[PDB]
Amino acid sequence: MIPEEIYKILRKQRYQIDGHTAVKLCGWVRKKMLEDKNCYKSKFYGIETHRCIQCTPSVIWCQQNSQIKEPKWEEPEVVYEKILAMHKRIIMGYAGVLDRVGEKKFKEALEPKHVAISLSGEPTLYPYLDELIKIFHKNGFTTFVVSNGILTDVIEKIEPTQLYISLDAYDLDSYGGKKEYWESILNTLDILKEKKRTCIRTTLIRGYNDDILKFVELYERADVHFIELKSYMDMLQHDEILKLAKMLDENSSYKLIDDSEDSRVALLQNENRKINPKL
Repeated sequence: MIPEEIYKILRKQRYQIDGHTAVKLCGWVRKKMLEDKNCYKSKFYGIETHRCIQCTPSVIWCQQNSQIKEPKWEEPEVVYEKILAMHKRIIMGYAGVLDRVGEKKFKEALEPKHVAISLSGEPTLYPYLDELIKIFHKNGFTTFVVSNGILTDVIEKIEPTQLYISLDAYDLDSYGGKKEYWESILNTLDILKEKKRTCIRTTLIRGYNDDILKFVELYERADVHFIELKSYMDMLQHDEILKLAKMLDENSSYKLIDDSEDSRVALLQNENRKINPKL
């Protein structure tokens, strides 16, 4: 169901695939199992690294960024089982190091508690996203979803534990891309303040996104809970990420509260809608 050329690029990325769905074990998972080390997910939000699933219901289908037409989306309950089963397979690999990992951590990994729907493509294109999220919630999972915000309608209804909107551009022109899309993204932004828990993530790149203060108008407009400034990976270095985070902090309502060198990412918090980043 996927061009053998794209596939070999995904497998090379350690992607597990099944139909229009994919899952990948966060590179930080081994570090947790063996070295007992935690990732920025554990640092920013209190999520158990080894009990987190990274996935996506739409592997290679996304509007912005493509000649491949959308597939026959499978029902939510089947997407759910495919994700859990694919994650299980990777975690099965740790069976051979049980004497290193320990039965406690292995058992905990065989029973994930969090799921990040941010692996690849645009999650909202999957028509049964909302039901899928509700299913994960029904089974004890907290949910994090990342979206380009183009499909305002789908966002307004989904109720994940945390919703992310990736906003790598600050205006019509800076946005390839089509202006109609950006017209949809703005509406979405205007509704975000209504949701339980939001965050805008921006991946900056030299001479491309650096002018951080350019986002302030939108960041203030969106009026979200958190801002995540991340180094795309000439790629910005942590200190450059921290400095930029400082400028933002001194020119908006969002204040710097955390960061993670290992992942080159800074977390800012809406001074007006302060919620604990810890789940």
